[PDB]
Amino acid sequence: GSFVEMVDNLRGKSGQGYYVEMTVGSPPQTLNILVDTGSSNFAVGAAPHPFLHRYYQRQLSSTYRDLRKGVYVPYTQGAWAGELGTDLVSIPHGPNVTVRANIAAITESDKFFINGSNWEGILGLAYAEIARPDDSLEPFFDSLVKQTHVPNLFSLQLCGAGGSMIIGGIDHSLYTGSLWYTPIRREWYYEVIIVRVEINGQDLKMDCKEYNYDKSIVDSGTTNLRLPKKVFEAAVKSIKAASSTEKFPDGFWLGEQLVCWQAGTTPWNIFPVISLYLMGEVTNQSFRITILPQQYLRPVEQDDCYKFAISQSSTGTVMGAVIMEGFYVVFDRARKRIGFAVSACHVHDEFRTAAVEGPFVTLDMEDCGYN
Ligand SMILES: C[C@@H](NC(=O)c1cc(OCC(=O)NCCCCCN)cc(OS(=O)(=O)Cc2ccccc2)c1)c1ccc(F)cc1
Repeated sequence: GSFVEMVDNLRGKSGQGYYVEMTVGSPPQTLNILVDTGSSNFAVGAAPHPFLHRYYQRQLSSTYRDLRKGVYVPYTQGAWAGELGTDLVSIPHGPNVTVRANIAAITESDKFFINGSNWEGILGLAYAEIARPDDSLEPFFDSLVKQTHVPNLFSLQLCGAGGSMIIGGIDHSLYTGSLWYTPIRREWYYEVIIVRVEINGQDLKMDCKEYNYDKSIVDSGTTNLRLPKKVFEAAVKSIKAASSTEKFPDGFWLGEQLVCWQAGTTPWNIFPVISLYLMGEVTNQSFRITILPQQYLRPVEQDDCYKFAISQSSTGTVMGAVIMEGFYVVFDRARKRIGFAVSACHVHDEFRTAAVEGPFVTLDMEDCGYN
C-alpha cells in the first residue's frame, strides 16, 4: 500500500505502552513516545530519570524556543511537571513532514514513567479542550493538520501478545472484513456511546445510560477495559457464570491475584467473549465489537501467568488496550467518527476470533449519553 512505510512503526507489543519514534530539535534528538489517545499534551522527559535511557536536551537544540510557562499534567496513573516551549518535530516512520509543535519538557514527575517500558515521553492525540494549561495550547495533531497537507485522520493497530500508526490515512492490510463507524460524540476525549453489552451473546440488561455514566472513551494510553462500578459488578457476575466450569478466587476478578497455567495450556475456551454495541452512523442503527479472553486476560512478563484486565472506574467507561488490541481503529477526526475493524494481528485461536458485526436495531440511543 501507499502507506507501507508507516506499517509496523510501533513497539510495545508485550509491554507497558505502545510507542512511536519521534525526532525533535536540531540537530536531531529521537525519542520513544507513548501513543496516547486519552490526553492532549505532547511532553518528553527532559532530565535524567531512573526509568529513562534518554531524554530531551534543550540546550543542544538550536531551534528550541522557550515559551516561559510551566505546565502540570495529572493522569489516572501519575503526573508530571514541566516547562513549555516549541521545537521542530518529525516522525521518521510517519508522515513526510516537519512541524513546529508545542513541547512540554518534563523536569519532574511522580509515578508517570514506567520502569522497563522503553518510552520516554507521551503524544496526547486527543483534542484541545482537555489540554493543559488550557485549550489554547494547540495539541500536536492539530499543528500537524494546520501546518501541512496531512489529512485530519490517523489509525491505530495495536498488536498485543508492536503495531502500526497510520497518519493521514488507512492501510487495508491491517484489517479484515468491513470498517464500522461510531460517532465521536464530543471533541475533547475521543468520546463514544455504548448502547448494549453482551457476555457470550447474553445481554447484561442494564440501562444503557449506565454504560456511559459520566462518559465512554477510546484510550490507547489505558491498559484495561474499565467500566463504571455498577456495570463492572454485573459484568464480572456474568463472566463468572459463563466460565463456571472453573473457579477462581475473588482477587483474580479484582486484578489483585494472578492465575498461571503450564506453558501453552491456558483454557481460553472456558472464558466467554465480550461484546460492546456502539451507536452507528444511521438513526437507530448500531454495530458490535467482540473481544476474546486473549484480549481481556493479559500476560505477565514454563508458566503463563495472566491478570484479568477488566476493572472498575469512577470516571466512566475506558476502552483501552484490552479493546483496541482486537481491532484496527480509525480515528477519523475529519468526519467526527471512529472506525472499528477486526485486526489482522489480533490474538485468537482456531475456534474463535474477535469480530465487528452489524447492523443491529437499537432505539433511543441518544438517551444513553450523560449530560
Ligand atoms: C502506558 C500504560 N498505561 C497504563 O499502565 C495505565 C494507564 C491508565 O490511565 C491513563 C494514564 O494514566 N495515561 C497517561 C499515560 C500513561 C501513564 C502511566 N503511568 C490507567 C491504568 O489502570 S488500569 O485500569 O488499566 C489497571 C492497571 C494499573 C496498572 C498497570 C496495568 C493495569 C493503567 C499502557 C500499558 C499497556 C498498554 F497496552 C497501553 C497503555
